Amino acid sequence: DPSKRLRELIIDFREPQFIAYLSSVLPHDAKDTVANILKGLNKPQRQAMKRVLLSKDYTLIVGMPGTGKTTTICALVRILSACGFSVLLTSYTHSAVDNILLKLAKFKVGFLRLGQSHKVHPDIQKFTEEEICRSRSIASLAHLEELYNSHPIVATTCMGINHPIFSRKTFDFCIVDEASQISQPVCLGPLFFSRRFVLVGDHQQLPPLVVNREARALGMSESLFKRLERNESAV
Amino acid sequence: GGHMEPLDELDLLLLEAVPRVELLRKKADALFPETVLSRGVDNRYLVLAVETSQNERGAEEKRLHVTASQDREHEVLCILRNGWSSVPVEPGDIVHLEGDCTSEPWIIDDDFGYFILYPDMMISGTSVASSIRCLRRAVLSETFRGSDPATRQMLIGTILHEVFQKAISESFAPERLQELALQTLREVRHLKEMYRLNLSQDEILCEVEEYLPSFSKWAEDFMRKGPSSEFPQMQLSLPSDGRSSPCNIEVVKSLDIEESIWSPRFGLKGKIDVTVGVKIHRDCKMKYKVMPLELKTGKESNSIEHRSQVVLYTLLSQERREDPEAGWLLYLKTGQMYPVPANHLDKRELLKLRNWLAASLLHRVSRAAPGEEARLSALPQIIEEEKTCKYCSQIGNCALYSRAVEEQGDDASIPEAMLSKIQEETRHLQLAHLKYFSLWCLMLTLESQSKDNRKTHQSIWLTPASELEESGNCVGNLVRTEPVSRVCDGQYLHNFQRKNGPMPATNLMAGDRIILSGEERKLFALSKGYVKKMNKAAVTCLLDRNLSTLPATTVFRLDREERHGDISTPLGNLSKLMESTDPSKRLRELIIDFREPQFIAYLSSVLPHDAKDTVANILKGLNKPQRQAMKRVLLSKDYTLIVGMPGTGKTTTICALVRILSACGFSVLLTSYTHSAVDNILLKLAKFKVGFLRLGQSHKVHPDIQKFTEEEICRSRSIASLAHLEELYNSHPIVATTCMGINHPIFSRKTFDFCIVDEASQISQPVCLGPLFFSRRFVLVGDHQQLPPLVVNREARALGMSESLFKRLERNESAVVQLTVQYRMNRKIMSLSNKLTYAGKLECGSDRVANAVLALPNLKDARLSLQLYADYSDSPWLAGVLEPDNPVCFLNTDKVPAPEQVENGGVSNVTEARLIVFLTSTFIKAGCSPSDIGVIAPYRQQLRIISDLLARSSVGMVEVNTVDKYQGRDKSLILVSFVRSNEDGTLGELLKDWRRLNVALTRAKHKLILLGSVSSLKRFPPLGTLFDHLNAEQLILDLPSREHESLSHIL
DNA sequence: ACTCTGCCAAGAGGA
Ligand SMILES: Nc1ncnc2c1ncn2[C@@H]1O[C@H](COP(=O)(O)OP(=O)(O)O)[C@@H](O)[C@H]1O
Ligand SMILES: Nc1ncnc2c1ncn2[C@@H]1O[C@H](COP(=O)(O)OP(=O)(O)O)[C@@H](O)[C@H]1O
Ligand code: SF4
Ligand SMILES: [Ca+2]
Ligand SMILES: [Ca+2]
Repeated sequence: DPSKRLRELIIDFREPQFIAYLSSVLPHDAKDTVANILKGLNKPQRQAMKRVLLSKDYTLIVGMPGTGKTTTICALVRILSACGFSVLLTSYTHSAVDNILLKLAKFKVGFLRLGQSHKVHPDIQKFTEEEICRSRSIASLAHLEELYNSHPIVATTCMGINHPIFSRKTFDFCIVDEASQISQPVCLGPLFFSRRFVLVGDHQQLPPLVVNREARALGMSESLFKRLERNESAV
Repeated sequence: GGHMEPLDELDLLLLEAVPRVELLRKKADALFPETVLSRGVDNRYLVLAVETSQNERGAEEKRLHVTASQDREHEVLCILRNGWSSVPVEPGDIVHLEGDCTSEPWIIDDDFGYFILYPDMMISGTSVASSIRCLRRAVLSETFRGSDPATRQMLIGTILHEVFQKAISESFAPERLQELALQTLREVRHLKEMYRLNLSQDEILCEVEEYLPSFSKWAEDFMRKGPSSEFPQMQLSLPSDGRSSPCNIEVVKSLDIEESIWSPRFGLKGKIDVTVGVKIHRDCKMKYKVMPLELKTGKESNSIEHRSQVVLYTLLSQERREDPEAGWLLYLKTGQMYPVPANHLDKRELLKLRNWLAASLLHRVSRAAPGEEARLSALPQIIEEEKTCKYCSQIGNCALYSRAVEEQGDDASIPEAMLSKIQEETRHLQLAHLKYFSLWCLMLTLESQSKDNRKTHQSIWLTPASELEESGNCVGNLVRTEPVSRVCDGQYLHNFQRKNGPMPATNLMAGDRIILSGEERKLFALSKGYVKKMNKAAVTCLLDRNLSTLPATTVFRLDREERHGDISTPLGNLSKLMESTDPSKRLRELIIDFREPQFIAYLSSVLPHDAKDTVANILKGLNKPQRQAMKRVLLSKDYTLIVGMPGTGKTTTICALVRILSACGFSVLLTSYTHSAVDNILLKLAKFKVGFLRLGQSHKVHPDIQKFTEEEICRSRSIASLAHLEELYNSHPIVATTCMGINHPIFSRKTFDFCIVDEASQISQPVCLGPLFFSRRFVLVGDHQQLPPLVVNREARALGMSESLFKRLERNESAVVQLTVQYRMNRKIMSLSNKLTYAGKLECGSDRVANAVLALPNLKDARLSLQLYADYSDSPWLAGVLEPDNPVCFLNTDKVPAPEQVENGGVSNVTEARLIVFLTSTFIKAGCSPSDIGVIAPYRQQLRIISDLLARSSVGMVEVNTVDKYQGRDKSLILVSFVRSNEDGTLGELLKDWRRLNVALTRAKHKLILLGSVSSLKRFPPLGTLFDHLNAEQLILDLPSREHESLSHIL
């Protein structure tokens, strides 16, 4: 069923659904915390949070240059976390994902970072599986599990989808930063592990790089963000 | 009976008397005890005779002789015709007639009347409905109740039922429905099932949402306000007119939600989803009927099963209101609503089918002749229909039961394709496995079917609350005026005052399972629940239903839910043990085939390096046997048996093991049978700042452990999302629950490195199995010299049912570690059980423990105060009793006439009672805190006597209890009234038990006083042996005659 | 021949 649903949304362009706003959209006890986050945001930013909360499928956030992509994703992650959702946070590059995490660290939001620690920002390294294992002498299956379950927010790159965690966990949401720069079948990867998803991108900026002329002629630089953009109601 | 050899035998063996009536009255009693036979609406008739014959027309008919008096005054001839002739009724059965006989050759046939076999067995309508396609499936469903597992479709269904039920009170406006869906999806009860099933929260919300427009279409058609011709036209022909002319159906309102009904008229029970007020419009005219509505999610089938359920609901309704004559089936998927008329033919066939189910559920034990060995009875035959069996969720148990228990003696008869299917299903099992499963099913059934687990609800629906108020278990003349507050739906707090002379004179403690009825017969079995507070003015209960629909005018009655002998958990455990998975195979091999548990030799690398120091610090605190127990566990590949002899610090030892395992990074499932045992370990672990999660209902849990429960954390932290619930379940490697709590969703998703079972030697063996399915290795803590699991049935006990799992595994000596250092008893008290029971193995943990004596600061003064009553100056017995340097003392009552009183199968001794009450006063006056004193007696009846006399002497606060209620506990001073004292020599079986005595002799820290008749008691092997040891050190002191000055003021 | 603690429960669909 998860693959069928993705084929229908991505291949057959089935219209993504959204409900009308109601008091009960967010768990009652989260409402105030979310309000305080929203107040900090500008109107388009708030409108992006709203669209995500109302979605049944996906949301496309167009981050035009200088609009504070990392601020906006950080804020969304805070809202989702306050709501008690689990979140899979991804991008193609290490430093993009790490940029969001630096902000989230400042807000004392917990997350686990997967990946080899030498590829990771120095101030994010202490949050990695690798460093926590070394630092805490993890040497038992139950302690390893404990680490994997310790944060609803799990952060990795798009290519990191072979981690054992993805054989065992699914997420309420996946967020993909830089979705308009990522090769469409690479962008698919995290999407198998979440119910709903959010792509952040800008098709007026650089597309995935495709070196072969014939492949480019066939459509290979159409990012997943771009493909989904005909569904205006998600944008 | 007798086997004849000459012709004289044949002549004299000819019988005929009337004593066959008693043979059946006893038989009826064995399964429906204390059933008062009567005439009228709730008639009860005992069957005396049954004969099949040919009718005036050449066809089969059954005739019965019945009576509605315990007296042999009436014999009524009842005749059962057509289909009714095949009712499997036997002489000795309790029956009820729908239509009590007014005429004297009473006929029940295809056209008129119902015959109800065992009216007091209330069978759920859904079981009856499911028995249509297969009787055997229905019986298997009723017995192995957790073999139809929770599905995704079933969760959807549950949620949608709740949304519809919230909506029909409020509104079906789309925005309100969406609201209700959003809120319902976050309820923990639903989140738990999503977790169980590993589903995504929003996926389930989406599925629920797809249905909402159908909810609105339905309400649009049936609940719109408008012209009566605008409601949907149907044909709905009821016995009430003369009809057969289409009419318009309007649903006015819901009158009720989730209405549960017990029917002692039909032997039925059920839950009506929604009770509706309906207007039936026809030719400008209107009729209003109150009708049952059944909600169904999934396929719109209008099936025989579905329709039959509704028909049964219209029967159930007659117990509350007038016959609705029909009900409604609503398929929520499409909003389609189908009328279900309840014809005589349908009710007839359905109640015939209910009789067969009642019969098959009741006749579980076969007996070759009366007094030969018990066997399990065959289930109803495996059926011919391939299609039915293929889709059947009970196939595992069906094949299992076929192969283990009923396996053909001469004739198979089973369909060949089904026959080889049995083979496929059961081929993984060995002979010993089949035998074990079969033996434990029989013993469990015997124990389940025992007379104490058999009492009926008759007393509630027949005798007024007036009669049982002078008994200890019922209260009547109750009322409510206050608003009904709610904790979470399924819990509703109700306040009940007396509005009359305040009647709390009843035996009913808080946390007691109770059944609320109205005193009006038409308001029987309104709600189950427990009692929270028990004031002298009022009584407050948490009940599953909101009873504000009822007028303030109604008068209520409280009645206790008695032990019906539920065995579904242990049966479930046995079934699970027979499954073809590696974890089950490994348990069969260890438990059934006694495969030797393995252990490695110790090495540096046994524990993770970084844990070694932390573990060392824990070990240093322990004594040598304790350390040795930790070591055995760490070296095991299978299990470990820790023998916790009395006073050896069971809870200290388990706490320490849990710390070691936790430091090592293992996950641990911590269990016992009782709440307070598990809670006792947790109190220690809390002090060591070790984290754990506690499962279970928070009101059953120790006050200082409540904050650690799932329930409190959910409330306290507003958990309202699947991910937050998961987070709570994963937050601690240590999970703590009772043995019966194995149905928690966590066990569908998690496994543990280790399971620890406290009190394993007190737990029924198939109950002890339950947690063991969820861990790789296990640890049982117990002592087979202490009390075994209680088994009330003699035959089951004879078959081996009190062998605990701890005991069974003990032949594997290499797994056994004995805790022998004890911190309870002084050298003299310990010495006693060391001689009687523990073969010298117990040691005092210190000089302080060894040399401790009863602290009596005010002895001189208390001693002097006695002189007012009699001359105790130079009294052999009294000085001996009071002397702290005399820790063990036996008071022989032979010279004081101190006989027993026997009433109702229990035993008392007034004289013994007066003696301990005196002794207890003297000790309190001497400076012993009342909380440091425990009174034990073997017989439950004696305790009542002791309790009363202590109340009378202003000294009620000393604990008075049986041996069983002192398990694992101690007191400074223990006084034992060994009640038995008689001339004629009637011995119980109770005092024959070595373990019972052992537990009595080991509850005392400092002083132990024993009282009874040496000449009566010495006839019991444990006491005889006790007397040999007490004598060898002159510890038996003879009381004088009751006339003597030192006793006369007491006696 | 007398000793008693645990489970929420009838149905949530499947055809
Ligand atoms: N809602 C907002 N209100 C005020 N300032 C904002 C908002 N969103 C973004 N900004 C500003 O715009 C910049 C966004 O860039 P970004 O890459 O998100 O963060 P930074 O560059 O601070 O790491 C920030 O420096 C911040 O000052
Ligand atoms: N290894 C040990 N060293 C010293 N004292 C012990 C040891 N094990 C048990 N004890 C003592 O014996 C008693 C054991 O009883 P237990 O039920 O385990 O704990 P408590 O009664 O303190 O709750 C404790 O009071 C404790 O003082
Ligand atoms: S398998 Fe066939 S026979 Fe066995 S119970 Fe299920 S339906 Fe009845
Ligand atoms: Ca229903
Ligand atoms: Ca149902």
